[PDB]
This record gives sequence, C-alpha cells and structure tokens, in this order.
Amino acid sequence: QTPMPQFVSKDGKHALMVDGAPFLILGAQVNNSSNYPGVMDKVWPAMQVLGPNTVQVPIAWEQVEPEEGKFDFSFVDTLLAQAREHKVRLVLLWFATWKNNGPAYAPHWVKTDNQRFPRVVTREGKAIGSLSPHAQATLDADRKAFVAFMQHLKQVDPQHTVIMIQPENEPGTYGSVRDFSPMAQKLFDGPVPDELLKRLNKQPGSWAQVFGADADEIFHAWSIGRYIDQVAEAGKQAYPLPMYVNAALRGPFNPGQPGQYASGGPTDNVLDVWKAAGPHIDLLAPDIYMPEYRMYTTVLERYARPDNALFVAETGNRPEYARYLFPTLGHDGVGWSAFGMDYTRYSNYPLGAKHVNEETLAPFALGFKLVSLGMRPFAKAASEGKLHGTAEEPGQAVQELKLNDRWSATITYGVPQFWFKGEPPGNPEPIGAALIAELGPDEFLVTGYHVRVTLHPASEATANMLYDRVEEGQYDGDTWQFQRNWNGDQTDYGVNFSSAPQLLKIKLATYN
Repeated sequence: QTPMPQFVSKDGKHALMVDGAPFLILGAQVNNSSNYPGVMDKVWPAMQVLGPNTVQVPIAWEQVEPEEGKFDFSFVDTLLAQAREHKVRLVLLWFATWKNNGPAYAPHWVKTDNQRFPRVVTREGKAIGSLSPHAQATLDADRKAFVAFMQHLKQVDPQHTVIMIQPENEPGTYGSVRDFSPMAQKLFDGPVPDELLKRLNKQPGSWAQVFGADADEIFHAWSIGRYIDQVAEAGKQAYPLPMYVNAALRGPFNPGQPGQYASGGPTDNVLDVWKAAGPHIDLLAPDIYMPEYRMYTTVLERYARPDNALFVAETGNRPEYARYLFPTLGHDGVGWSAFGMDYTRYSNYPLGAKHVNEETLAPFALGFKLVSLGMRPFAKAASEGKLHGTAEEPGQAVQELKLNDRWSATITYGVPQFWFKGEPPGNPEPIGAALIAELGPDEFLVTGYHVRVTLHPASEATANMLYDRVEEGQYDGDTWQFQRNWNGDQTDYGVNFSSAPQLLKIKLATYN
C-alpha cells in the first residue's frame, strides 16, 4: 500500500514524504480568485507550459460553508479530478479566519456579524479589519469547517493528490500590534503560559513583566499561533496531512505590500514563539516578494533552521525571481513555489509580472523542467543534507561551493562555453543558477542555466583530477536513463549550461 504524505524531521534533516519517498515541491500558485470551476480553463493551460509538480489553490471558507452547517465541497471534488488529469499534486490553502490579516474569505454569516465574531480593537478603541484570536466562537466555527474539509478530503483523495494543507493565509494584523479589547487585555494581564516560558527560558510573570517592550507583539504571535494550532490539531485528527503557516515579511523585506506592517504572523523575530505555540504546525514558510539577492538569501537563511524545513510558499513571478529556486532547494528543505501563475489576465505588478503568458513563463518553466529530470534523487539528496544550490548575484561573476572533503565547485556566470580571455563578466542581467547533489564521494548530479560549473579538487589527495563519466540523461523515477557522455570541448572548460533542458550525472576519478 502506498503510504499517505508525511512530514519527517530528525536531527536537522527533513523530508516531505510523498508516496513513500522524499519529494521536492516545484510549485505554482494560482491567483486569489481562481478557485471556481468556471475559471479553471484559465489555469490548466498555464500549468501545461510551466510544468510545476505541485499547484497551490485556495479553498475558501465562504465557498465551502456558504450558510452555517450547509457544506459544499463540490469545488474540491472538481479540482482533484483535474489535478489528476493534468498530472500535478495539490497544496490546498484554507482561506478562513485570516487571509492577509483579514476575514474577507469568511462566510457572510461570519464576517458581517461582529458581535459573534469580533474584530481586533486598537488602543484608541476602534475595530479594524482583522478577527480577534481570543474569541471562542470564531475558533470553534473555523475549526468545525476545517474538520469537515479534512474529513471530506480523506474520503475523496485516497490517491493522495493533495500533499499539504495551509491553514489560514498570512495571519496577523495590519492596524494594531495586538488586540486591546477588554477580552484581550484580561489575558495580557494574566500569567505567561509555562510552555512558552520553558522555550524562551524565562522566569514566571505576566506578559508585560516577562517580555517588557516586546510583550504586545509576542502576546499576539502566541495567541494567533495557539488558535491555528488548535485548527490544525483537529484537522489532523480527521486526516493527518502535513500542514504549514505562511508569513508576510516585515519592512524592507516586504516593500511592495501593506503586509510589511503586520503584527503576529511567524516573522523571523517570533519563530520560537510560534514553534512553542504550534506543535501541530509542521513548518513556518516565508512569502518572499523582494528581488534583491542579499535580502532574498538572508530570508532563506533565517527560515532554514534545524527545527524548520525551508519552504518558500510564495514568491514573485517577474523573471528575476526564477533563479532563487536553486538556492532555496540548496537549504535542503521541501521546496519553492511562484505566485500568480494563470491566464486570468490579472497582474500584481509592480510586485509581479505585467503579463502572464507562454513567453513570460519560460524562465520559470526551465528550472522546473531541470529539477523534474531528476526530482526524486534530488529530493533524496536534500533529505540527507547533500543538495547544493546557488543563484547569480549582480556584480559577482564567480562563486565557490564546497561539496565534500574531496571536491568543490567553481560557479562562473556569463562566460563562453569555450576557452576565453579576460575577466568573467557576469550575465547581462543576473539570471544564472546551479544545482548540485552529492550522490557519492566522487559522484554528483549537476544542472543549471546561464552558468559554468567547474568541479575541482578540495584536497591534495584529489589533485590529479579526471572525469570518469559526464553522462547526460534523466531519471524515470529512480532509474537513470543514459543519453550520451560529454567529453572533449564539452568538458575542457568545466561543464557549461545555456538554457537547454540538460541534467548531468558526473563521476570523478584520479590518475594513479
């Protein structure tokens, strides 16, 4: 029997297990209103070009429980059938109590009834467009619908088309650091829970006593984390798929959205608070909409932790974003997904692309194609901490990757595929990237674009380097299929990639 999807993490190594082996998500997310049968013909032809292995689709509380107690999962059924037909897996996004801080996707009977389902209140006493995490009614209602959803999924998806769930979407609050309602203030005045004190190694006290100036934000983060953890807990009792929460980043890390001002989500300053609050939440995923290299790679480093597998749940769909797939995979987490990938003729420019079409998909499609040529062995390498990835930084034409005790790799951008004089110039725009998996001490899987990879000795022991084999080919599952051996011009100057769909399995040797 094929096992259900499972998230495994042990001693700083992680795997998203799908059909019994590690899996790397090569993801595409449709636009926010592309979750109805009548618009799916604007989705699948885009996915046909892009070739993701996983598609993220919203499942809206307003569409599955339009009247309280009257559930309608017909769109889930339709979407499952289509995903199977188009040969992709799914990640379903539960748009419920929070979507970008707000209740807009909650049913009419929730979002219009502030007496039953109360909004956060500011210090000055005004309600703002974010539901309070302290209200029992709201939690009970979100949780009941999420349980009905997971129970349905178990029944209709024995194929395991759906591999993860995202409960809520960028939870948090824009217009206030926390809830200042009497209901909230009563809790804030109370003692910090022992669970949190233990995680942060703090002595007992009220929230203000323990955390001082940072009490408001830490309180809100804990409170939202506990809310979603209870939703996730109940959902997993029904059907234990992996689950994650996604974070709006702060300030200059999120310069193009109002969410840059959000409090209470799993931002880099409250990750430990969220780990303590959310044992039923498998990982905390960043949404990265800043194209600058040092900033982007800093986010990857901050979210990639021994206790947190890196998943880039959302990122921009402008061409400069495509290359960040490889350094993301290089953190040996579970994958990367790009946002806004359909033909519905919507644009989130200036954040994203002005137009999504067959041409502007091309830079993203290439990376997905390259990893797909070897996805299961690449995923296995990630699960062992043996996957290396890098992308081009503007103004830096050369990078160095240490692979193991024996070998390293020089990464060179914008040079010919032949002998050349002068300095490496870099590509005209930063577009290059490489991916290298260690299969054995002398064997590597290598792919890339707009790049030269030059393997070379890391020690005196390997000084007399030779290529034993440089096999172009691909995997059918776990089975290598040989096409040709590169040699001569093709291996004289490292191995060079332009934009062709090529995967190399390279075995090194020495002469004795």
